[PDB]
Amino acid sequence: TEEQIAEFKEAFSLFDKDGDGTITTKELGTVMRSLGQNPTEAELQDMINEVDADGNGTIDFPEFLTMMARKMKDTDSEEEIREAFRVFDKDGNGYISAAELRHVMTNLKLTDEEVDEMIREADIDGDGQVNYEEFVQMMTAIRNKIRAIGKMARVF
Amino acid sequence: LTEEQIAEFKEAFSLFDKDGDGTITTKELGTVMRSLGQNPTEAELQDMINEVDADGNGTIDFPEFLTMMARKMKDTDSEEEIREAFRVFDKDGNGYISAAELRHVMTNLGEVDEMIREADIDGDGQVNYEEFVQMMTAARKEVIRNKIRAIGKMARVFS
Ligand SMILES: [Ca+2]
Ligand SMILES: [Ca+2]
Ligand SMILES: [Ca+2]
Ligand SMILES: [Ca+2]
Ligand SMILES: [Ca+2]
Ligand SMILES: [Ca+2]
Ligand SMILES: [Ca+2]
Ligand SMILES: [Ca+2]
Repeated sequence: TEEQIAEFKEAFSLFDKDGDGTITTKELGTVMRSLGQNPTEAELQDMINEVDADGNGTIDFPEFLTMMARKMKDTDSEEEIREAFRVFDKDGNGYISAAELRHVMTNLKLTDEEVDEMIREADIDGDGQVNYEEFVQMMTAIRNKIRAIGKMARVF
Repeated sequence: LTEEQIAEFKEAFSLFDKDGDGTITTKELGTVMRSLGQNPTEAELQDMINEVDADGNGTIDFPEFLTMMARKMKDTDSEEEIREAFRVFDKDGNGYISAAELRHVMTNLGEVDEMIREADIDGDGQVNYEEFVQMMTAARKEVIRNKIRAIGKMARVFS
């Protein structure tokens, strides 16, 4: 609803370099490299195949929109997870320690024994602390506080 | 907004409102902000409240808070789109878009002479970040802004 629609049409036309109303793998490749990516040919087929519901090998306007929705939803979620990670990981060393987890939980009350336990639940590789991979994987199937930390920190 | 959005907004307000009196004070906005590693002065805390303090009671009620979040989100989304679009253009990383950067990129995408000149307020011959910001916030000129916006947006979605 609205002129979201002019935005969508602008977005599509930036990909549809020839104006014919479809985006090919080529077209996609060319915009992607201007964005500072270097996608392989296989990467490009697959972004086409996920949204190619009519099977024709290219992306039209409702397919592109679905591609946008899926990609918007997963950038946003993954950006907020990564902001919440950065919030806990205050020394920037790539791992959430128990003292870091505690400090953050507090400032927003867990005993040391409690926070060791939160870690153990998420600590797939056994090293006593929570890396990015593990944080990601905890955030998946409260949490909800963490999720709002990540959104908020973003927006701030 | 679906119930998931509201619940999240509600979470968020209850991160700030560390007690629960339904109001958000300067003391409380400060605590939470420092928990995300920022260091705002009292004067920045007070401005944040005053910008959305519709009934002038120097504190933030739940709808004021929504209002603060909606503006900061749109302002963050905006700033990040513009920055990314800067980054797509400033290919050599040096903090200025030259005419040739700008031409290379447009020709590449199939969307210069002198879009540069109109943007280059300090007269140094190319487009610094502030000037890119100014031009993107200040039909034909406008079609160009709109094309560039879609570039910042797309950028953001694919990084
Ligand atoms: Ca095309
Ligand atoms: Ca198709
Ligand atoms: Ca750490
Ligand atoms: Ca671990
Ligand atoms: Ca309160
Ligand atoms: Ca108020
Ligand atoms: Ca440059
Ligand atoms: Ca200049």
